[PDB]
Amino acid sequence: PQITLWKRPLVTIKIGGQLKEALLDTGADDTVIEEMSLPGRWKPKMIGGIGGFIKVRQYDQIIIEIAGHKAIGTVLVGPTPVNIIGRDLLTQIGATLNF
Amino acid sequence: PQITLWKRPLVTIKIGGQLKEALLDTGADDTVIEEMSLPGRWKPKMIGGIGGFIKVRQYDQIIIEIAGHKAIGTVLVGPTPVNIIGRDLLTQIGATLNF
Ligand SMILES: CCCC[C@H](NC(=O)[C@H](C)NC(=O)[C@H](CCC(=O)O)NC(=O)[C@H](Cc1ccccc1)NC[C@H](CC(C)C)NC(=O)[C@@H](NC(=O)[C@@H](N)CCCNC(N)=[NH2+])C(C)C)C(N)=O
Repeated sequence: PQITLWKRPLVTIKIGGQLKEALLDTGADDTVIEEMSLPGRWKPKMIGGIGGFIKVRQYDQIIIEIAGHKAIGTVLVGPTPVNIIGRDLLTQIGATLNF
Repeated sequence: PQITLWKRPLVTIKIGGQLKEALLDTGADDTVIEEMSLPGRWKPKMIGGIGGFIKVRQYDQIIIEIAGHKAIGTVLVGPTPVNIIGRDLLTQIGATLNF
């Protein structure tokens, strides 16, 4: 589909057996999801943005369905203000920027 | 053009007559440029992102060329990690997300 940018590009995603609303972010290298009790192994990581860094838990090989599109990859979990789908998963669903 | 996301969606912009590199950020409401001298009056403003809030100088109706495309609108100038083009100007040049 095509998503205009008048409003924030939000879509429904499915992760860890839960449905959430996430922002498609071309300016994000990684995918960061709100605090979740995901099962399995993880490793500590620090991700940064506009006002600084936040501590997150890195889970590899996480299956996420983005707007009906399945993808598998690394998902960072932590105190993010919003669920962010980064380029790491956007590339997997074949998302492009067009103008 | 059509921009895939295997690499950061960076483009060349022209602001204040100076060329700079900026990231097309669909996850940014506003356009934030690194500290620079810009012709025009401004008012203090504060924006937030991952990590927190930062103080920026808000310049209104700023002429800016993004990858050969022209936009005229609000440009926030402050200590951002990288120059980012938000939805405010992305919509002006007709950018959409497609998958
Ligand atoms: C005058 C303005 C008034 C309006 C003002 N608006 C805002 O504050 C709104 C909500 N902010 C935003 O939309 C900001 C961008 C700034 C802006 O647009 O102003 N967006 C953002 O900050 C979005 C995430 C987000 C979206 C919505 C809400 C909260 C957060 N992230 C943008 C950001 C771009 C990056 C190049 C700087 N990406 C990231 O932060 C991602 N990080 C990464 O991709 C890292 N790997 C990058 C390298 C890290 N290293 C380093 N920094 N040294 C992260 C999501 C994993 C307000 N105060 O409400």
